[PDB]
Amino acid sequence: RPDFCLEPPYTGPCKARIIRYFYNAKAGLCQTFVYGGCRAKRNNFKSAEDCMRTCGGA
Repeated sequence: RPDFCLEPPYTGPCKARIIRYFYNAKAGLCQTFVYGGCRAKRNNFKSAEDCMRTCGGA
Protein backbone atom coordinates (compact mmCIF):
# COMPACT_ATOMS: atom_id res chain seq x y z
CA ARG A 1 0.00 0.00 0.00
CA PRO A 2 1.06 3.51 -0.95
CA ASP A 3 2.55 5.54 1.85
CA PHE A 4 -0.17 8.16 1.46
CA CYS A 5 -2.64 5.60 2.87
CA LEU A 6 -0.92 6.05 6.24
CA GLU A 7 -1.48 9.79 6.33
CA PRO A 8 -4.20 11.34 8.49
CA PRO A 9 -7.28 12.79 6.77
CA TYR A 10 -6.87 16.50 5.82
CA THR A 11 -9.86 18.81 6.02
CA GLY A 12 -7.81 21.71 4.63
CA PRO A 13 -8.50 25.45 5.02
CA CYS A 14 -11.77 25.84 3.09
CA LYS A 15 -15.14 26.02 4.77
CA ALA A 16 -17.36 23.59 2.94
CA ARG A 17 -18.65 20.41 4.58
CA ILE A 18 -18.09 17.67 1.98
CA ILE A 19 -18.16 14.10 3.28
CA ARG A 20 -15.31 12.03 1.90
CA TYR A 21 -13.66 8.69 2.67
CA PHE A 22 -10.17 8.20 4.01
CA TYR A 23 -8.24 5.01 4.83
CA ASN A 24 -7.85 4.71 8.57
CA ALA A 25 -4.67 2.56 8.76
CA LYS A 26 -5.05 2.01 12.54
CA ALA A 27 -8.55 0.47 11.96
CA GLY A 28 -7.76 -1.11 8.59
CA LEU A 29 -10.96 0.39 7.12
CA CYS A 30 -12.12 3.35 5.05
CA GLN A 31 -14.10 5.83 7.18
CA THR A 32 -15.74 9.19 6.48
CA PHE A 33 -14.38 12.60 7.28
CA VAL A 34 -15.34 16.22 6.54
CA TYR A 35 -13.33 17.76 3.71
CA GLY A 36 -13.36 21.61 3.54
CA GLY A 37 -13.47 21.88 -0.25
CA CYS A 38 -9.98 22.87 -1.31
CA ARG A 39 -6.42 21.52 -1.22
CA ALA A 40 -7.27 17.88 -0.95
CA LYS A 41 -4.48 15.43 -0.13
CA ARG A 42 -4.27 11.90 -1.60
CA ASN A 43 -6.00 9.98 1.28
CA ASN A 44 -9.34 11.51 0.21
CA PHE A 45 -11.74 9.50 -1.88
CA LYS A 46 -15.24 10.01 -3.18
CA SER A 47 -16.26 6.39 -2.62
CA ALA A 48 -15.53 3.58 -0.20
CA GLU A 49 -14.68 1.27 -3.07
CA ASP A 50 -12.00 3.54 -4.47
CA CYS A 51 -10.62 3.99 -0.98
CA MET A 52 -10.52 0.23 -0.30
CA ARG A 53 -9.15 -0.62 -3.72
CA THR A 54 -6.31 1.86 -3.27
CA CYS A 55 -5.36 1.42 0.34
CA GLY A 56 -6.69 -1.80 1.76
CA GLY A 57 -6.19 -5.36 2.31
CA ALA A 58 -8.28 -7.07 5.14
